Amino acid sequence: RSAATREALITGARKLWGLRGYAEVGTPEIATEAGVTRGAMYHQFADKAALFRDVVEVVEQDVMARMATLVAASGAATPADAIRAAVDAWLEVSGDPEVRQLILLDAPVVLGWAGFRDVAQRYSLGMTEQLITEAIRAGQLARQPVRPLAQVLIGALDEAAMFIATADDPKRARRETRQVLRRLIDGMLNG
Amino acid sequence: RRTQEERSAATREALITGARKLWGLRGYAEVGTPEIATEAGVTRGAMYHQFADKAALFRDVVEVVEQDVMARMATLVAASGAATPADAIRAAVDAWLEVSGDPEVRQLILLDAPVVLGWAGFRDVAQRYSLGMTEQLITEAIRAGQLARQPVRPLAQVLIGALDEAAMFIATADDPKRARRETRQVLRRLIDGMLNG
Repeated sequence: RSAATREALITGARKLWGLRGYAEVGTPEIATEAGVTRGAMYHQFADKAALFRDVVEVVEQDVMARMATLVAASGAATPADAIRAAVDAWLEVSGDPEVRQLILLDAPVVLGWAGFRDVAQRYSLGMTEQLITEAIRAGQLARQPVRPLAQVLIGALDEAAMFIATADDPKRARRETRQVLRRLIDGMLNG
Repeated sequence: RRTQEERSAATREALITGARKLWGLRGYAEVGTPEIATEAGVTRGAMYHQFADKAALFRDVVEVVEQDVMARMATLVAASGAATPADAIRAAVDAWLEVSGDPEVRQLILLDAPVVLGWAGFRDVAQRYSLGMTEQLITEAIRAGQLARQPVRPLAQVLIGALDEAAMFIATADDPKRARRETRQVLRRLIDGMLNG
């Protein structure tokens, strides 16, 4: 029955931390926002960061979901266009100030470096290894060790997003970084 | 009163050097600051007049290790005898794979520093040290026609994300000598893809 409490808390936390950042909202305010007492919260979550970790899992589920929606909606013929769409998708979604706030800004501080690496690993890595293997098997990409490439691309993409997120002129930085990523990948991709 | 100040400058350096050695070998976590004070020729009070806490001393250790990583980078690149900006860039990536492979660097910079400094703190370190060098190389490649005119800082920023991830993928690998080789070819392909020469 406590499964329900969990979800009301996660939902409330996501909304409030979404709008005002981890720092600006405390857990009592979230408990009110959910239909829950503080004791019901502390039966279910050890501390602020544990609740935040579950908020990230749910935000990631949906960032993954959006990614696959935007990529499918782009009408990509081949693995090369699939990859090309995937990068555009990631630039839009990471630009959404909920994602920007929770994932790009708060999560690195609240989770470690260690903790944060693992989140991108869980969610992106397989999807990225997937796309690459398809590009290789379709002749659009040289046969190469798949995980190192993937691992490196993830470093490039996450840094792109955070460069933007923190930029002096964010709408400009998005556009330029978009072309930069496109050139980087269009360099390796056959067609 | 000169000689307490001079002795204090001297203490600072023995502490930085001692911390670097000990944390170099066994990691931030496994060595405590009292052990470092012994290792130097210093008392606890001499340490705490010069460093507020463990992490402050660690930050100074990072600065000195970075100075040398930067220094080595420029030494390896110059020593490679690269004709053009393209070869310069090519050498720079090989150099970074060797230097980051140095177990001191691996330990202090690739593993400990991200945990001890924040995300925020750690970003700033790569920014300070690499960014200019990377923007430099790129601008030369562009000005020499070996690279399309592009916004320079975004590209640089992105390449740094790629390189730092390369090094850490290796640093943490089940088979590190293999992971270095594969990641080397990966980076080479990525840059040979963009570079005209």
